[PDB]
Amino acid sequence: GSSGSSGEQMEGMLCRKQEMEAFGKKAANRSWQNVYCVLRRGSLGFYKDAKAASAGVPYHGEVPVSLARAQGSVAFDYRKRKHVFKLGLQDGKEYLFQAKDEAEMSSWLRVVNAAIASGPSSG
Repeated sequence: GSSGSSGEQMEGMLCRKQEMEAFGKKAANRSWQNVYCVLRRGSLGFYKDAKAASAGVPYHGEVPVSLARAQGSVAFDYRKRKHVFKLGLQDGKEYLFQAKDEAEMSSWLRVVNAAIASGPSSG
């Protein structure tokens, strides 16, 4: 994106692996786990699955990470997984997600980007 962007929502099963919890800060979990990514209002939420997404049940109670000034790029390095993109927040939070294919992935980015630009609009 760049400017404008009405609102691009996206939610699906992704493998979120919290690597960095902050600038030059190594996360804790750092364990590959199936976390349902739920983008909305310009916020990326994490849930167990679509069953917890429709039930508004948070994976572990983690809130949605604001994509305000966040970066979203492909994971050009991961020599094992496919269709994976690295998401670097502004708070120094870096997460690793694995799409189902080049589509889901590319799309995400297109979405995550449509969210970043737009921003976490509130009222």
